[PDB]
Order: sequence, then C-alpha cells, then structure tokens
Amino acid sequence: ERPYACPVESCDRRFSRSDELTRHIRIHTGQKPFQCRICMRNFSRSDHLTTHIRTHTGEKPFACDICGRKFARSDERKRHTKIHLRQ
DNA sequence: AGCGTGGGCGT
DNA sequence: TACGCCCACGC
Ligand SMILES: [Zn+2]
Ligand SMILES: [Zn+2]
Ligand SMILES: [Zn+2]
Repeated sequence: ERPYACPVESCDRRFSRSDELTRHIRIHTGQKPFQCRICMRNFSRSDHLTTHIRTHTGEKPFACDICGRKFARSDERKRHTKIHLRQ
C-alpha cells in the first residue's frame, strides 16, 4: 500500500515514496524554490522551470517524426503526431 | 495552440 | 533527499 500520508488535515492523499510526499507538501506550504531569471516568476518544480524558460528563449528540442515540426515539450509533440492519422 | 503543473516514477 | 524525464489533466 501507500504508507506515506499527507499530515494536512484537509488532505487525505497517500504516497509510496518519501520524496513524493515531500514534493506534495509544497502545494500546502506554497513553497516555490525555483525562479525564472528572465521574468522572475517562481516555480515549485525545477523541471517545470526548464520548460517554462523555453517560452522566453523559443527553444524547441522535439521534432515530429512525420513532418518535422518542432515543439518545446515532448508531450506537445505527442499530441501533435496523431493528427497525421486520417482514420 | 501554448503552457501551467501535479502524478509516477528512474536514477 | 534532488534531478529530470514521460505522462497526464486542465485551461
Ligand atoms: Zn496534502
Ligand atoms: Zn520566465
Ligand atoms: Zn507532424
């Protein structure tokens, strides 16, 4: 089962790993340790900060295998690729 | 479309 | 524990 439960009285979510609960607590504490150097916006997660910066830089590492169109995030590419399916 | 952001991991 | 993938869900 999931032994790590959120100690917040209003929350009843559970987790299987320690660090996942630790990350979840930041939702309640509102902790946002990672800041964008460009627009000074704060983020709760380092990886989400990385993808956010691409909105400023215009970096798009992920290209569609079918047409070559580039995207800032991998899930953006995945959502796109399926449109080449014409049933 | 553009993108915030939590969840579920693997390392 | 932190780091950073994929993956979802949502607007
Ligand atoms: Zn909670
Ligand atoms: Zn920014
Ligand atoms: Zn394409």
